[PDB]
Amino acid sequence: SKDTVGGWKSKIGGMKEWSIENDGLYVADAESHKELAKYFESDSPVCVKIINQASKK
Amino acid sequence: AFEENLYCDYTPGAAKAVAGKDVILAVFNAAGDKLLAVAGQQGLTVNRSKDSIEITSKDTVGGWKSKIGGMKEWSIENDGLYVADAESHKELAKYFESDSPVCVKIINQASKKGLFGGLAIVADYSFEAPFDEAMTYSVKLDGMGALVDLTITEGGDQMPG
Amino acid sequence: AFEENLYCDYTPGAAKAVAGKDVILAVFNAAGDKLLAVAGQQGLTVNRSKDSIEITSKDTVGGWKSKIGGMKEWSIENDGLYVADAESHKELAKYFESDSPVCVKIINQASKKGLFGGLAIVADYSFEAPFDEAMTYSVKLDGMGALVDLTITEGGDQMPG
Amino acid sequence: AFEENLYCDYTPGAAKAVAGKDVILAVFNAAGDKLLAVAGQQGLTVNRSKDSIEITSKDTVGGWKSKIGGMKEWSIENDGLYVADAESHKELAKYFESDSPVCVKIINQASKKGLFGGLAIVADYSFEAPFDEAMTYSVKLDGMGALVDLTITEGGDQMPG
Repeated sequence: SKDTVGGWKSKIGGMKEWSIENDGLYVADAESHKELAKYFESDSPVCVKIINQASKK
Repeated sequence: AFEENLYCDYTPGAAKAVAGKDVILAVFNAAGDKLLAVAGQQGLTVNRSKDSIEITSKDTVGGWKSKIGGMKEWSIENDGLYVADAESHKELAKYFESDSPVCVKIINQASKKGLFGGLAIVADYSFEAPFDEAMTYSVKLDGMGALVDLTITEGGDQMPG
Repeated sequence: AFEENLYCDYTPGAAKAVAGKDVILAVFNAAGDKLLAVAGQQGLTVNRSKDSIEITSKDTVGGWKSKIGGMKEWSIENDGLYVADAESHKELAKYFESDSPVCVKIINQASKKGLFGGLAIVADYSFEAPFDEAMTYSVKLDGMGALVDLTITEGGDQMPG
Repeated sequence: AFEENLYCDYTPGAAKAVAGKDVILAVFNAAGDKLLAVAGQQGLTVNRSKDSIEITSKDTVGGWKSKIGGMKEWSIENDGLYVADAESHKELAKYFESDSPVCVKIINQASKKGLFGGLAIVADYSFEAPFDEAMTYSVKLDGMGALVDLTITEGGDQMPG
């Protein structure tokens, strides 16, 4: 605004959003891909997670 | 160093270059009592830009349009290796989760001098996990206000401890 | 260089090529008494552009649209190695903070001639610090107006020192 | 800044432009001893209009209508970010509620020179609050009688504070 001084604009934080992208080899008979296809067809939300399989965290 | 430095000179007048590994980004914790170096940084970019306002009019002569300075802003992008157990990364996650404007500063480790410092918000915090190499992180912070330049300002030389 | 120079022509007719080592950007300090070159210059580009105004109408014939000249603008981009303790970089930082216009010029340090000069604003002042190589800097200057051409106008041969 | 100002000119003769951020609308508090700038202004326009009375008659020649000047009026519209606890906004709220004239003045804080002054009424005082941006206010003040143009008279150079 016209009240700010110092020559630098003022900003504040806003909303938040997130997304996950994953690419790899496709196995149509895999149960994971079958579940993903069922979720895509039925448009139901999917509970998803990212884990560290080595550090067990 | 001798033979009157006929072939090789040792006089320190400047460095003529600063190694990128000697310039790092440091953050202040929730209370700010400690300075934390971000774990496993590999790259750092500091952007500062100023808007230009065109004031050309029919009174302008010489065939060249007229411009003046305007508002200015800044942002910092830092990428590198990510370890979830690092204290600096935990503080960054805490800052991201709960708004919490953060105080960061760009410093020179070897020269023992601070370069820049200011308040910013964690605009972007992303990770990538390719299967052929290690997991990497990227972070982008936008400036809420003035980015104090410590090179031409006396003071600002605290280091991580 | 003899026997009528049947294979070795040494007659200087024209340079026919100007190496980038000799084209130097320089700026005037706050007082303007001493002009100094920017430390660690590595690359320089100068952009000068004009506008085209369309004046095509139903009167025009031949199937080709009609255009005329317009306004003018210019900018300078310079990238290189950043030395925070250099006087030129300190002056640039002071100009950027204090938003005062800066007098800049492009000269030929080898041919002992000047090329360009004028007033500008520091629209951008950014730095990059990769961990592999030395930390760098990039500066963009936008013209306030006329960028005089010293290659067609006499004078303008002052140089740093 | 030197070389006889061959290319970069620094002679102060005028401004040729005035930044909008340097123009401030301010109001006198209920007591009047303090001049307060309205908090968080972002836009401001001044309207001044004069009516025209047509006096065309059968003895008018030349095939052109004849008019004369008429009455005058003015209005000021301001807009910006709204904070309830701000002193200026509190004063505006009391002025709107009490239904009393407000002493307003428009100044150029860059040159420390007043531009306009007058007595107004708070005709409109509205607020907006979208869920993506910050809450904003817009005020419109109609003119009570004359509006003194401070640019063509002495005095009226009291900055807020």
